[PDB]
Amino acid sequence: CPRFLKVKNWETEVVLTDTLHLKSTLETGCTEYICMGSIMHPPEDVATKDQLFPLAKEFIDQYYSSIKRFGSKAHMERLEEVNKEIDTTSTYQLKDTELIYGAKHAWRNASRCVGRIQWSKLQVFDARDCTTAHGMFNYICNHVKYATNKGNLRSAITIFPQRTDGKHDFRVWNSQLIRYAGYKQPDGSTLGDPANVQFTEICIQQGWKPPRGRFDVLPLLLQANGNDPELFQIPPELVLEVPIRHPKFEWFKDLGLKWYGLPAVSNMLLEIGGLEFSACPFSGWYMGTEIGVRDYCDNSRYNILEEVAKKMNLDMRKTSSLWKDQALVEINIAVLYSFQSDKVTIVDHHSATESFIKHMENEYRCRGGCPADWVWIVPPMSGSITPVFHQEMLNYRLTPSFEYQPDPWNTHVWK
Amino acid sequence: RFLKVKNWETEVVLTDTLHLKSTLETGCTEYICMGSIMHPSATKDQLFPLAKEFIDQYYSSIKRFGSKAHMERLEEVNKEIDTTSTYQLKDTELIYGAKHAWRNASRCVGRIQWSKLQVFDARDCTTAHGMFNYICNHVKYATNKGNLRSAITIFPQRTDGKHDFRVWNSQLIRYAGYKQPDGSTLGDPANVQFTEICIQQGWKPPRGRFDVLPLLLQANGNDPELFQIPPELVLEVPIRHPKFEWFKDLGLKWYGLPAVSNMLLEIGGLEFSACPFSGWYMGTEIGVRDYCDNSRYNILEEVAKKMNLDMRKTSSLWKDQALVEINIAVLYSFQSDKVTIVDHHSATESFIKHMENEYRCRGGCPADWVWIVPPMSGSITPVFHQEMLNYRLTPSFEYQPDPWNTHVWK
Ligand code: HEM
Ligand code: HEM
Ligand SMILES: Cc1cc(N)nc2cc(-c3ccc(CCN)cc3)ccc12
Ligand SMILES: Cc1cc(N)nc2cc(-c3ccc(CCN)cc3)ccc12
Ligand SMILES: C[C@H](O)[C@H](O)[C@H]1CNc2nc(N)[nH]c(=O)c2N1
Ligand SMILES: C[C@H](O)[C@H](O)[C@H]1CNc2nc(N)[nH]c(=O)c2N1
Ligand SMILES: [Zn+2]
Repeated sequence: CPRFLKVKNWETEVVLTDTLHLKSTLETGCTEYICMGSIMHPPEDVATKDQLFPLAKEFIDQYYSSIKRFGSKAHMERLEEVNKEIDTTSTYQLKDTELIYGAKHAWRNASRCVGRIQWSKLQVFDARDCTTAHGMFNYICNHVKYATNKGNLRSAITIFPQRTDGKHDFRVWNSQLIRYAGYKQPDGSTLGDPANVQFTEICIQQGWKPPRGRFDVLPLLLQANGNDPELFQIPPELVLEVPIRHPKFEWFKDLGLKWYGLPAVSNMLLEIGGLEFSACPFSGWYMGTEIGVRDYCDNSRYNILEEVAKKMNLDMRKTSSLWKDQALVEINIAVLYSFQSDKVTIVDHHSATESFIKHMENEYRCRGGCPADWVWIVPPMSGSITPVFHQEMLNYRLTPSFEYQPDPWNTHVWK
Repeated sequence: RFLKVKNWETEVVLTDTLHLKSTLETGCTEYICMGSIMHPSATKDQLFPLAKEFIDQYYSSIKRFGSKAHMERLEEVNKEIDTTSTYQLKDTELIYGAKHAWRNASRCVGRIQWSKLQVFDARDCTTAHGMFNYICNHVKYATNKGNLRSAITIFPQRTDGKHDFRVWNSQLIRYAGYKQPDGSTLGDPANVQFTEICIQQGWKPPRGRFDVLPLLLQANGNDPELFQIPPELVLEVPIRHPKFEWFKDLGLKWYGLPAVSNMLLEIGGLEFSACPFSGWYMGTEIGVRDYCDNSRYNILEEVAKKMNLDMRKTSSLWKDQALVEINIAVLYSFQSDKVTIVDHHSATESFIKHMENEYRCRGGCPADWVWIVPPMSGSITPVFHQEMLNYRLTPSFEYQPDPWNTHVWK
């Protein structure tokens, strides 16, 4: 690799210089001859002593460099203490300061996230003292209450104990803390959210009694210390929701749509200094298109384009009439209107992409770069009238990071 | 190794073997992806292997691999690279190579049409006047009174690089852009530089909003020369709206024929620096990018005004609403004047069908997701949810420097 890589914005002509890519840590999947950039994903295999040493040192060095104490006595002592501990226990524990730094930087490093202008403002909840699923339930409830804040949403992460031997993992089996159930019908239709059919079925087998409605908040399915997972009902008063209405179309409310206020993804893995936090639910606030375009208008999701287009009395026989495009806009108008009216934090795709460009420029200037995944950063509607469409980006993997992990029901050893 | 791509909407999985045949670079490395970079950065010796690979796949394509005709062609080519430091393609080869450069064009969503391409051999051309004649014939043919037909015209290949044939226009038909004294821009801002260069070369500009630019044509490395495309050859569409009667009062129009003229065609190591090619428009090319880019005609505000939308906050999505209406009008207007055009929904379905065809008969299809997904309503088109593998196959179309940056005037 060369020392300097340049990116260009084809709308503004601004050119930025990236040097941070030199700290790249893992493979992208791309090679010299193929690009895997549109590929979505390109047990007791735990880190050996030898594999762990340099990964720990790398992180510790980076941490002390960030607090302007690189090469200090405290730095050297921390290094030695981490080494001793890896040597005698085959693992090590992070200091609270290091945990907070690591969590914030995994967000900062998350190439697919358009919301990272916010990265340094993250409430970190240290849950490494947790031992049971009931305890996990307590921590998650507190997280949800704090992050929701009566609609004035605050970004937050709760971190449970790291992996040891791979047979004692903490996991949240939910993909997000709050999601709606989906039920496959005998006739092939789906009630509720089709995205969540598999996990809904799992909950039902585990003993969940389903209301069988369109917007049933799923139970938490929580695994502590590698034991079998356990079911819990989130208190309904902790689940903030927004009825979707349209500022012009009075009939829009009659669709009976609502969505939940807090996006809180719970199936990802947090890696810091070679340590693996398999349960680390984190939450921010929504970009409207996430609900209005994907959740509602994806064919294999709620798929309401048809019903909305009908109520708008559009010609639905020619694709070239753009009836889908027109309905898509009104739905996203309704979603933003309904959240803003109920004073629940939400950001539109124009504002968010504009902030991200400012953020990326600042990062290039003060950090020497900003990894970014164009395929994910550009919003799912109106792509080219947002500033990120014309922005060249470089994608690469920095650590600490958030990673994908297999679904736990595919790996769990039932006791 | 074999690679899988998955559609997340339909769960269809395809297997790519075709990528194993590429040897050009993508720009990425194992540690940095450059997927969204627009332009990631011969001799006797270099030429023959390249010529060999091309002939090999041509004779393999007509199922005569290793035939007497095949063997003799290789030898004929080798002798010719020896005695002339280059070689000339057979007509069949020229046609095969042009079609395959299109088939291999990872950024083009229109490739289901790839084998329907009229190839015009212009390799006997020697002067800018001759270039003009060939290009007029191309435009007349491709336009076909609204029933557009894909075509490419191929001018003489690069020799020593001092005698290049170049079309200086980025497209055969484009509108002038003029840098206004008060600061703003009249016409198309994408073309301001080229427009100035035409004026500087003697073109008398009407200084309207839709002035068709003259052709600026360079033959054998000589100074370029100006030509006016006969107006009756330039098909245009007045843009109106099926419900908003005021839309026509905006005075907008566009041309029916998209004909990119500034790329390079490479076939078996040979380089064709002048190779204008044309198809027909996808509506968003005009209605999203050409009209609504900030640095293009930038008409969202005017439209949104006439629609009486709340433009005080972004979250009204007034830009999004105006965007859809403009693209409705563009499609409606071409369709009403019976000029070939495809909407982004129909175009992307066809591309998904094309991908399936190509994976079946060819073992893959190189595709650039960043360019294939339309600039509006992305995820409600089927390509958004389609994993793609991008890789570079030859014959191909490549970018080249703008000629005014290199040309030593005379
Ligand atoms: C605070 C406001 C935030 C906004 C507006 C925001 C916005 C987004 C959006 C729109 C996406 C794409 C999601 C999708 O299409 O499904 C995304 C992805 C992502 N975000 Fe953020 N986000 C925010 C907060 C956070 C926080 C607090 C974290 C972690 C601490 C985070 C980490 C991530 C990660 C790892 C992804 C990629 C998910 C994946 O690949 O599956 N974001 N974000
Ligand atoms: C027949 C109808 C066709 C349609 C509907 C179509 C559609 C498109 C569209 C929408 C783009 C994106 C252009 C942009 O965003 O600037 C594109 C790019 C491209 N097309 Fe096609 N196309 C067609 C025919 C052709 C033909 C005949 C050729 C060559 C023989 C071709 C070669 C290319 C190439 C090389 C690019 C990428 C150029 C670049 O990298 O800037 N296309 N096409
Ligand atoms: C922290 C945060 C905030 C936000 N507004 N959206 C997120 C969206 C995700 C996300 C949601 C769903 C998926 C599944 C594929 N779309 C992948 C990632 C994760 C975290 C988010
Ligand atoms: C052959 C063909 C057909 C079509 N409908 N659009 C094209 C559009 C292009 C094209 C147009 C503009 C640009 C510059 C960046 N938008 C790059 C490529 C090239 C060829 C096209
Ligand atoms: C195939 C493609 O990679 C996949 O559909 C991606 C594309 N970009 C995306 N971008 C975001 N923000 N979210 C997504 O789910 C996706 N899906
Ligand atoms: C930065 C980015 O690569 C650039 O804006 C690209 C993005 N995708 C595109 N896709 C198409 N079809 N046409 C374009 O001009 C572009 N521009
Ligand atoms: Zn890549």
